[PDB]
Amino acid sequence: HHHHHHVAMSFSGKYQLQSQENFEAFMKAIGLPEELIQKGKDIKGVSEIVQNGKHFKFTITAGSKVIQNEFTVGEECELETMTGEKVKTVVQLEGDNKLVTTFKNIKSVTELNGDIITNTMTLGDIVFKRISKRI
Ligand SMILES: CC(C)(Sc1ccc(CCN(CCCCC2CCCCC2)C(=O)NC2CCCCC2)cc1)C(=O)O
Repeated sequence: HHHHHHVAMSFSGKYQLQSQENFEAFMKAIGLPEELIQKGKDIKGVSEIVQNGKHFKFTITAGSKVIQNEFTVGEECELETMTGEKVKTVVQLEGDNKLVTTFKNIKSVTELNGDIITNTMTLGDIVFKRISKRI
């Protein structure tokens, strides 16, 4: 029962929305329309995470709209948000299945734990959480 062995972890896989904290507080603060907020907590969207050595891909799926972003780890690359805001940043791995990135005042800390994703964002005095699980 349960057999695995590897040095690093595989980001490659698809994950569905499970749970969330400070979603409305964060979304109202970044200035999202209340339609995208009511559908965003009511409907469970889908996520995908893809790793290609130094390259990295991420698919966001919020009910029907799909956003695809690409970046290269340790190199300056431009990332699109849910509203279409394109912002230059770099993403670093801490060697522990966890990617960290910062734009201005929004502190992203991603974490992968096998079949579970844990995403923790912090914009100023607001602290948004997202949890997803493998499909
Ligand atoms: C159901 C759905 C629609 S799925 C969904 C939606 C949004 C997120 C973002 C959260 N985020 C924080 C950081 C937010 C900025 C991020 C930059 C690159 C990709 C776009 C946004 C993030 O993914 N960080 C890193 C990023 C690329 C490298 C590894 C992960 C994640 C899943 C929902 O959650 O509503």
